Amino acid sequence: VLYVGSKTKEGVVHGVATVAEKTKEQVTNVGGAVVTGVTAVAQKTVEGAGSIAAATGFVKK
Amino acid sequence: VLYVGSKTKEGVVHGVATVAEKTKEQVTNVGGAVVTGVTAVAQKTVEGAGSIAAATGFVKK
Amino acid sequence: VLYVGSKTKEGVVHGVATVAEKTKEQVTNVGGAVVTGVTAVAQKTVEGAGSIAAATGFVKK
Amino acid sequence: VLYVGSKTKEGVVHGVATVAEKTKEQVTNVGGAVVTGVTAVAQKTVEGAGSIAAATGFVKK
Amino acid sequence: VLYVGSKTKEGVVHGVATVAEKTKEQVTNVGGAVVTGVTAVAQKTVEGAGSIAAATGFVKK
Amino acid sequence: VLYVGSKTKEGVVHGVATVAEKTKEQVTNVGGAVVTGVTAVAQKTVEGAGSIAAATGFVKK
Ligand SMILES: Cc1cc2nc(/C=C/c3ccc(O)c(Br)c3)sc2cc1N(C)CCOCCF
Ligand SMILES: Cc1cc2nc(/C=C/c3ccc(O)c(Br)c3)sc2cc1N(C)CCOCCF
Repeated sequence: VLYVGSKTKEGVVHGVATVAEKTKEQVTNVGGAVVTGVTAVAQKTVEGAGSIAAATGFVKK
Repeated sequence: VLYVGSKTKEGVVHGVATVAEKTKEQVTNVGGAVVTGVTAVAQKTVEGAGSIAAATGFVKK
Repeated sequence: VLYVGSKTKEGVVHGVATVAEKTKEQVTNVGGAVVTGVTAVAQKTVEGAGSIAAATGFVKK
Repeated sequence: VLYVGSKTKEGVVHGVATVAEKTKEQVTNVGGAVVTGVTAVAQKTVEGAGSIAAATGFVKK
Repeated sequence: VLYVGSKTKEGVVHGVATVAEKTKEQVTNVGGAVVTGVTAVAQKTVEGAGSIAAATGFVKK
Repeated sequence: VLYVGSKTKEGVVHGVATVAEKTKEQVTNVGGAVVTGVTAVAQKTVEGAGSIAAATGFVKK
């Protein structure tokens, strides 16, 4: 019934330096799911599912 | 019934420096889902699902 | 019943520097979904689903 | 007496991403020399001295 | 009397990502030389002295 | 009398990622030389002295 927060950080990404030197990147997808190259991502979810890099193949019935 | 927040950060990305030197990038998708190259992303969701880089193959019935 | 927020940040991206030197980028999609190259994105959602880079293959019935 | 150069690079800076988040920067100089904050600099000198960030105090006689 | 160079690199800086989060930077110089914060610098010198970040106090006589 | 160089690199810096989180940096110089914070520097010198980060106190006579 009383929250007192100072300099609070929830779901934060800071101070990031990345270098990527690639000569050839290739992705070949046939019918499925592919998630590649996710960087510097942050989030906060209240009463819900929280996903960042989720690959689901498929949903058959 | 009483929140007192000072300098609060929820779902934040800051201070990011990225370099990408690629000679050839190629994506070939046939019927599925592909998510590539997601950087410096932030969000906040209240009573809902929160997804950033989600690839779902398909939904068959 | 009483919120007192000072310098609050929710779903924020700041201070970002990116360089991309590519010689050839190619995407070939046949019937599916492709999401490539998402950077410096931020949002906030209240009572709803929040998606940033979501590729869904298809919805069959 | 014969040079054949292809894709030659001399004194080159490329593909650089920098971020600087400072709250207070202060310089106080009394009688001398100060060089601060030099980034992404390139040069080429033929028959001459080549200096980038040189601070000389003074020259007395 | 015959040079054949292909994809030659002399004095080159590439693919660099830097982040600097400082709260307070302060320089106080009284009579001397100060060189601070030199990044991503490249050069080439032929028949000459080559200096990047040189601080000389002073030259008395 | 015959040089044949392919993909030659002399004095090169590449693929560098640095992060510096400092709360307080302070330099106090009285009469001398100070060189601080040199990163990602490259050079090539022919018939000459090559110095990167040189601090000389002073030259008295
Ligand atoms: C959207 C929202 C956001 C939100 N953020 C808060 C405090 C963060 C904090 C509080 C205290 C602290 O000390 C610190 Br640090 C941080 S309360 C709050 C309430 C709400 N709503 C109105 C919910 C309505 O639901 C919609 C129905 F579907
Ligand atoms: C400036 C210069 C630069 C230079 N760079 C060369 C080859 C690099 C290389 C050669 C062969 C290789 O296989 C490779 Br890898 C790399 S020759 C050359 C000659 C000269 N001059 C004209 C000298 C004139 O002097 C001025 C008098 F003060």
